[PDB]
Amino acid sequence: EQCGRQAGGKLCPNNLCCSQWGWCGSTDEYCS
Ligand SMILES: CC(=O)N[C@@H]1[C@@H](O)[C@H](O[C@@H]2O[C@H](CO)[C@@H](O[C@@H]3O[C@H](CO)[C@@H](O)[C@H](O)[C@H]3NC(C)=O)[C@H](O)[C@H]2NC(C)=O)[C@@H](CO)O[C@H]1O
Repeated sequence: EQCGRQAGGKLCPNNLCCSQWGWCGSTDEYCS
């Protein structure tokens, strides 16, 4: 994926959250 464990620990741009599955968001599905 793009971020988190399923990307090997990358983070997200500007200010957004990173989903439990590993993608960027800033919404609950992507902060939880
Ligand atoms: C309950 C569960 O975990 N079921 C498994 C599936 O989740 C898994 O596929 C993954 O699904 C998620 C959710 O649809 C995918 O995330 C989304 O991926 C798109 C890719 O275009 C991304 O743009 C979205 O932002 C992102 N959403 C979120 C909330 O992060 C994820 O990429 C899938 N990963 C993979 C490697 O397939 C399937 C396998 O396909 O298995 C289920 O057991």
